[PDB]
Amino acid sequence: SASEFNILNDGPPKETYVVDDAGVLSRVTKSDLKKLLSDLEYRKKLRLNFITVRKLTSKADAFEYADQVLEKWYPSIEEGNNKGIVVLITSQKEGAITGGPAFIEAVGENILDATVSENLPVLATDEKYNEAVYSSAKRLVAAIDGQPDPGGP
Ligand SMILES: [Ca+2]
Repeated sequence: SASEFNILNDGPPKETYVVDDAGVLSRVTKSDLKKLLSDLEYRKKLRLNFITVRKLTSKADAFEYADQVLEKWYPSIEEGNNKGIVVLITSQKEGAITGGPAFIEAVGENILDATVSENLPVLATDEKYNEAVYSSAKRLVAAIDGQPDPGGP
């Protein structure tokens, strides 16, 4: 699809932290995500990007596309080690998270798994996409910072 291509082609969103290809997030929430994630990058040198896409036409699921994106945007470990990518497919209510080793170690599998099985699908199913993405960001940031887990919705 044009969406799947554009997301891969355009490269990582350096000034914004979010590629909202599905058009489901507001200007306010994208600004709030920029505030939260540019602060995480400043403090911890981890860059977390979020991508929304309405549906995947290649028969790839969300994790396969997230990994494809990580490898295309950051083609070496020097470039990808500290990077994380969260993908939300809005028609399917499915999310996935991947990233370089330093990012994955910082979050931990428990919170990676919890965010994709709780915040993302539950909130998107109720069409609360801004909350889905912002609550998932806050939860991943809390894990990276060793703060108490805010939990799922
Ligand atoms: Ca889309």
